[PDB]
Amino acid sequence: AIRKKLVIVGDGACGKTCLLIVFSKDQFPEVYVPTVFENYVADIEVDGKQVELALWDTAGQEDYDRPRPLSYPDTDVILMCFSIDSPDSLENIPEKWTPEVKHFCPNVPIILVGNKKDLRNDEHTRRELAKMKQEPVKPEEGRDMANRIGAFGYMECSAKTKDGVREVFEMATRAALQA
Ligand SMILES: Nc1nc2c(ncn2[C@@H]2O[C@H](COP(=O)(O)OP(=O)(O)O)[C@@H](O)[C@H]2O)c(=O)[nH]1
Ligand SMILES: [Mg+2]
Repeated sequence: AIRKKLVIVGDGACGKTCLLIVFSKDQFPEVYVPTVFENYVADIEVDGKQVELALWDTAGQEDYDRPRPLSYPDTDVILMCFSIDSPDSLENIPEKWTPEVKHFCPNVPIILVGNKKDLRNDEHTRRELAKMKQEPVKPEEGRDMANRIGAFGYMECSAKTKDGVREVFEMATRAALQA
């Protein structure tokens, strides 16, 4: 297999760990783990190519003992995530994650990923955002942000329902394979 390294970044609680675990293990987790610490290397075939994809989960600022800069060397593709239930997590894409990723991983392809797509039509989510004069992120807003940051693509998924999960990793693998 062709070997590639994937790093996932984005705001705390936007669904990074659950996305990796659903992709890797095909089951939504029952216990809470801030960052996947088991070594996961996933086998995936795309366009008739066998690829081994190392999945590197990342910690928040508060985890000073496991700092994120150590994750960036030799990265082949980035998943840069926000949550569709959190317009705040989208605004951090240009203001925090893109400056960080492009600093440490110049010229590495980025897939922008909108997580928790199942919450777009969730009424608890709608009600809570409405009290803040907010609403769920629209797909067009994600695509616009993908243009702004020079992402290779924009994808939406739900780790909870599995919708779009495989496709995220397939797109990321295709990006990582580009010469
Ligand atoms: N509704 C919904 N909740 C999700 C989804 N993915 C994760 N969550 C929840 O969001 C919270 C944060 O998820 P986690 O993967 O730990 O986020 P991380 O901090 O980015 O690693 C947890 O309560 C998860 O159960 C999803 O696709 N849909
Ligand atoms: Mg996590």
